[PDB]
Amino acid sequence: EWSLILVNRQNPIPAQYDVELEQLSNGERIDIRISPYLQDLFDAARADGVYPIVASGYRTTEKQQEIMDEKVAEYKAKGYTSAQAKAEAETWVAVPGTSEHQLGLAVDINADGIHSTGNEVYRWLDENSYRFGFIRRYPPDKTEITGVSNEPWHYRYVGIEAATKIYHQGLCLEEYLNTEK
Ligand SMILES: [Zn+2]
Repeated sequence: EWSLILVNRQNPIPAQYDVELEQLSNGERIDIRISPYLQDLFDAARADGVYPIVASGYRTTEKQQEIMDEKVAEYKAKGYTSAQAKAEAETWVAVPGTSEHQLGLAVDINADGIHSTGNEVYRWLDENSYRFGFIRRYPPDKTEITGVSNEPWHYRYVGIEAATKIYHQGLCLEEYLNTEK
């Protein structure tokens, strides 16, 4: 199924992967197929007094490289050699071609700041996102399977059916897909 595509360090985005993008009010772009589900999610959060924003949706190859390089630089400044910094940065930011952001199926969701804090939004997403087809992609108890640190902002659309099962069983996407055989 299209919404269950696996992208990670071992599963690059296919060459010639087509995505039709829609622009949100803030200029971030998403796969048009997830648009109503993301809108429903945001509508529900706001009905609960929780006010999120899409900090980052779709990214081009060059954008992903720039974000990765900026993370490498942050490590270099904290006392890592370039090689150490690259390896450490990858636990947060994927090498170009291996980010879900390049699918259009992932959004980094933050708080608006003024009505909600980060932790309020992250908590609401953790407890509710699956009802709209999104999963907390990189949970803190699955870093040894996903290869990614706790990123409570990063939500991936898989569809309501899969998201609900993933949530109830406490899985990451890799486990879910493996268990489907
Ligand atoms: Zn992200």
